[PDB]
Amino acid sequence: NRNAFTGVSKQGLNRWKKNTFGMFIHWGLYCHRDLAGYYQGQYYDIISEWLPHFARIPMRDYKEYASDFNPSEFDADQVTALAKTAGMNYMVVTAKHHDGFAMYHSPSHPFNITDATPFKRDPVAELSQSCRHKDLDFGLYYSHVIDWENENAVSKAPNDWDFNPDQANYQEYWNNKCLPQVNELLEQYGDLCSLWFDMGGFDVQEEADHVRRIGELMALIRKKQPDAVVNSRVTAPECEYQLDWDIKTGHDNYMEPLYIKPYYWEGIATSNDNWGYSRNDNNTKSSKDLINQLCSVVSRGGNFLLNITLDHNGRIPQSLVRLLSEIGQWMQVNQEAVIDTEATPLQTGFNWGVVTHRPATNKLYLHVQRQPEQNVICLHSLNNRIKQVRLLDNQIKGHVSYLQKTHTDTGITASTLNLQLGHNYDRMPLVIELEYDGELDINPIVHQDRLAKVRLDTLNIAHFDPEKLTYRWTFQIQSPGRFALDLVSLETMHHKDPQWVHNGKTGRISCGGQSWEFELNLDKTDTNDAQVPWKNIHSRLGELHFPQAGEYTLEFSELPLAIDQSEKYGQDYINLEYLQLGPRLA
Repeated sequence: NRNAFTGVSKQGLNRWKKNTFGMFIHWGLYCHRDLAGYYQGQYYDIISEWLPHFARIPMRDYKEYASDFNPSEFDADQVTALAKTAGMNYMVVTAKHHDGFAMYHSPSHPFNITDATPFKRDPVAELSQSCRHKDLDFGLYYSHVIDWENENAVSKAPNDWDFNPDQANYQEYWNNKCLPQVNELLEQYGDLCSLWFDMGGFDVQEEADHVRRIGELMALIRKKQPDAVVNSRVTAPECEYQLDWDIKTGHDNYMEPLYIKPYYWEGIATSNDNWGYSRNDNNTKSSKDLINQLCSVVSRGGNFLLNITLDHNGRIPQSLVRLLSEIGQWMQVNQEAVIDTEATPLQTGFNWGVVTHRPATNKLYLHVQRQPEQNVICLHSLNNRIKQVRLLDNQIKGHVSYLQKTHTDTGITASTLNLQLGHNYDRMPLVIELEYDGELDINPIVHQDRLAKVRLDTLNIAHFDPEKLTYRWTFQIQSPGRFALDLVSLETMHHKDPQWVHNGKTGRISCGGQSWEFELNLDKTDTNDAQVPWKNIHSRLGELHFPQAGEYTLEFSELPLAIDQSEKYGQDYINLEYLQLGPRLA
């Protein structure tokens, strides 16, 4: 029902689609030399942004930190150059977070970095100016619902240490601080690619009041920044159908199921365990992991935002300069396989990586994230002739050979790529560009591969009914026998303590006239190339007998599987990566 609202301009949405990959910046007073996850010399296990709320810092005391906040080495050109180095095409910056501190010159409010600190500079102005000079699209985040500085801004996370939530008049916060500050953002910094919001569901006012205010907010944004993309976290999921917005937001860090969503969305990741600068955080993610997550999101049809920060001196931490420089060196070679590409059209995933699509030039990009088993990639859904394959990176030593065989009995084309190379997937993934002849022609088949394996995943599923808890795949066996059946499911729970929560759960398999109950056990752990740090857990369910070649149907039942949407914390649904049939000693 997006067509029922004004919406972003066509040219604004097309700019966002082409851009693909962006930077997020969380930076504020919470990055102070004496804060950044510490308070009064004590470490708190909390993201920096939430330390004022977790440690209940009286605002009279919190505001005193502004008096010696001077990030004197801040350099907007250094920040935008690092975004461009990384191969990012847009940046979104926190103008005001939950702490209520404006990281820009706010005429309406004195609690702002230009007026209240010895910095005496507007970093949002400097970044917007640098972005204009370097043709990088520039957007802003504003914490519209949560504000711990304003005595009226009551929410589900109230400042109940300085103020009494019962005495709040939310409309006064809204008229006196929220709307004047949003107007400043819409007027002071030129054309905005994005206006970004979160915690829309933390509004404790009546639904009708929320809907009226968000409607008015959105109308103001379309009027003053008609080309700006807005995310649905501006509200709660149950009010999305009532309100204007352009795109959704995926989980923080946790990878969406392999499923093409019927809406536009960004995935979003941290570069470490925190958002804004956290003094003790030495858990910097690898370039390899974040490239794999970028490619995995674009294979699903999403945009992707990677968050960075700056320390209290206004320096980008060296580990994040190194990280984005390493991503950049990869993007310089491989960006055409990621930026402005479409989601996989193959109607199946693969254990070895993911696929993106450039239909205008008849290209499929195979993102090889781990060594394919025996150096072979098997396709059965591609009907087109392959004109050629090439490594995008001409410094990789070796060659990709391929065969295509059209089986005259089934009409199925078996395409087999043979990787003759010696690449270290631990350092970075590699891209094979496959050019196909004619308009892309795919048949949604699930087929046993060269190594006698069948992958059943969230993309190639035939039928699912979350009410009846039934999940069905139909697939072709070319090599009969007795094969092991494994469920590969994900860890969940918080990124600093990932856990697999499904021990002892019972369900059923039915296939090829065989039917039995299994009990899930943690049989094996493995890295999941698209997730950090959540791992794959393998549970051996049992054995299926395929006495001859032909078509079989397998039904998983009596246990819920997350197919088209997943939860990070709730434990009723099992987050499916895939079910595998294969050689019982592989």
